[PDB]
Amino acid sequence: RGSMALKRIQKELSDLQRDPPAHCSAGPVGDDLFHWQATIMGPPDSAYQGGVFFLTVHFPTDYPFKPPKIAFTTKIYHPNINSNGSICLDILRSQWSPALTVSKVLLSICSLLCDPNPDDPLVPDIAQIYKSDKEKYNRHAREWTQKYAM
Repeated sequence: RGSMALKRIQKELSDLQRDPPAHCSAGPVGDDLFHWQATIMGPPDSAYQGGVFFLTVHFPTDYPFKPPKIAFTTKIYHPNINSNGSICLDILRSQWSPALTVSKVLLSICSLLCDPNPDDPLVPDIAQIYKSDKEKYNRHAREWTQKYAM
């Protein structure tokens, strides 16, 4: 990182809360500005509402040029996310730009939770249930939300 990605982080933080998401939160864990942690609240009108999800954000030494290493610590019944919390979002590498911020990624996942990507499964069966029948999908998620995110 040198001192640049590092300042990039500071900027990412000082600006992160100038206008706080009132729903999500992220920041450096302990004395490591390259090791962050975040918390997302299930959008009130989504299957994951009322739940608290923990995320671990790892900043690449070459940031902001490369995307941040983030994982879902809290169990979540989502087709684009698996048993180890790995998240597969387009902007995480396939369509990522230095411009985008960690904040951005938050809202991205926030909407991703609401509107998932079925043909892009990380877990085929949960992606198949969504597509074939969301009515059932939107329950499992609730069951998991209060059993893993309460």
